[PDB]
Amino acid sequence: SWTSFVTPAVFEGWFPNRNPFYTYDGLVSASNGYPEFGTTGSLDDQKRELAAFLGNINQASGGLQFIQEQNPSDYCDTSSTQYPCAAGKQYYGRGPIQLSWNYNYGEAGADLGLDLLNNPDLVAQDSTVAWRTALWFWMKRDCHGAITASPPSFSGTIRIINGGLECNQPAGSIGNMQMENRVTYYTQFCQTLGVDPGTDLRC
Ligand SMILES: CC(=O)N[C@@H]1[C@@H](O)[C@H](O[C@@H]2O[C@H](CO)[C@@H](O[C@@H]3O[C@H](CO)[C@@H](O[C@@H]4O[C@H](CO)[C@@H](O)[C@H](O)[C@H]4NC(C)=O)[C@H](O)[C@H]3NC(C)=O)[C@H](O)[C@H]2NC(C)=O)[C@@H](CO)O[C@H]1O
Repeated sequence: SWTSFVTPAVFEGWFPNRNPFYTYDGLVSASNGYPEFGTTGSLDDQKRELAAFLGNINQASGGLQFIQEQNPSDYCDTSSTQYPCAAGKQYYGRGPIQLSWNYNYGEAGADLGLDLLNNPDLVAQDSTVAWRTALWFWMKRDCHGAITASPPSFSGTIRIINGGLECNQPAGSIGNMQMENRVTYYTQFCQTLGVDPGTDLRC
């Protein structure tokens, strides 16, 4: 199990100022529904996966300090018709991965058997839902495949999560700085775990 190397102590050291909504036990329990997460490839692939998932989360959530996007749009994309927006509801970032947009809440809701499309606030109000959405995105959108491949691709995870805004950005621009922070956190977490992060890092 990945919990053999990401212990409670490792997690707490990485996220010492987390909002109490987010717990190690919550992550562990939710991860049980994604048995391939953190158990795919070599031990070093498992370590890179955890570092990549949690490094991206560190960026998105501000060290797990935030549940909701700070100072958010309602993130209703009316061109995206498969998952209809609910009147008055807002699809701004929520949970560890800052799940955003009707299309993501809708697809996650369908896959998870949860009322996320009509009640997106569940992601900020139920920590089991919050962790499940982060793992859902990681697995369904195939950040998992990017990082656990030989060779690993951390850059691929950034592209999938927020590539339009963070990849292919001028050096030093806000999106580029966000991207570089993800890389910094990933590499720091890899250092904790004693694993080489690989070379395919930035986008
Ligand atoms: C310089 C620096 O690093 N500053 C930090 C702040 O960036 C940070 O605030 C958080 O910032 C991130 C951007 O890095 C922001 O991320 C939002 O994340 C969601 C989820 O990934 C994105 O949604 C994606 O949208 C695309 C389409 O554009 C979809 O294709 C994709 O499916 C979506 N992904 C998911 C998982 O749903 C948003 O696009 C993205 N927003 C922007 C503007 O880039 C977070 O919401 C910010 N977090 C908070 C809590 O507000 C801040 C955190 O405290 O810390 C600074 O240091």
